[PDB]
Order: sequence, then C-alpha cells, then structure tokens
Amino acid sequence: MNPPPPETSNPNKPKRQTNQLQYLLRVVLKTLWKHQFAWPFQQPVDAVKLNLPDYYKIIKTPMDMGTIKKRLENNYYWNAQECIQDFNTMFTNCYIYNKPGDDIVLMAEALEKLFLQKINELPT
Ligand SMILES: COc1cc(-c2ccc3c(c2)nc(CCc2ccccc2)n3CCN2CCOCC2)cccc1=O
Repeated sequence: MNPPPPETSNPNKPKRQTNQLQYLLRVVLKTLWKHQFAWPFQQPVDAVKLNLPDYYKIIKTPMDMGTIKKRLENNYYWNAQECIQDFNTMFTNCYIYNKPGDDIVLMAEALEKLFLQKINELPT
C-alpha cells in the first residue's frame, strides 16, 4: 500500500557543488538529522506499519529527511531552493495530516524552528 520512495539519484541531469548546497548538507541536514526528534522524519512515512489511514490519499507530495540526505549526497539538486522546498514540503505534510498538539506536530515544529535558525545563516 505505500508508494515507491521519492527519487534520489540523478542519472540524466548535470551536477554541481555550491557553497549553499554544502551548507545545506553539512549544517542544515546534519543538525536536524542528529536531533532527538529526527527518527520519524528519517525515511518515507510507512503508512501501513504506522496504521495511518488515508495518508497517501491526503499527502500526494511525500518528503522526508532520508530522501533529502540522499538527494544532497547524490547531487540531485542543482539549486539550493529545490532542497529548501523539500524541507518545507516535509513539515507542511506533517501539519496537513496531523492535528495541533499531536506529538508528531510538536516534534515537527521544533525541527522546523531549528531549520529556520540554520537557514538564516545560509551563505552566498
Ligand atoms: C513524519 O510524519 C508522520 C510520522 C509518524 C511517525 C511516528 C513515529 C515514528 C515514525 C513516523 N517513524 C518511526 C521510526 C520508523 C518506524 C516506523 C514504523 C514502526 C517502527 C519504526 N517512528 C517511531 C516508532 N516508535 C518508536 C519505536 O517503537 C514504535 C513507535 C506518525 C504520524 C504521522 C506523520 O505525519
């Protein structure tokens, strides 16, 4: 019942290393990945194992940090904005599916505050 995970390899498009992409992997992803609340966000939502009714009927653009980490490690992103959009999608999905006060929402909000603190120091 789960869909295949988001693509993470980039076989047909060009690749580049930029200072912003370096910061996104070394600082932003690394800081959130090591956070105590990271585990639920480290791989695609398994709606079957988690018993999440209608998850993939409600969430049509799933995203997670395991995918973002692999995308950065595989040079899937050409522009830093593509990666920032993926983090935003991951948080937004959680807020859409869940309710205020749910444990997962409080965890996502703490991770998003940390994301915003780090994104404030994104370079040029
Ligand atoms: C990201 O969005 C959501 C996430 C989750 C979610 C909550 C807890 C989660 C998780 C996802 N993924 C994991 C870790 C991976 C996992 C998944 C399946 C069973 C076991 C581990 N865990 C920890 C499980 N815990 C610890 C080990 O004892 C079992 C209980 C729930 C709801 C809505 C969402 O929108």
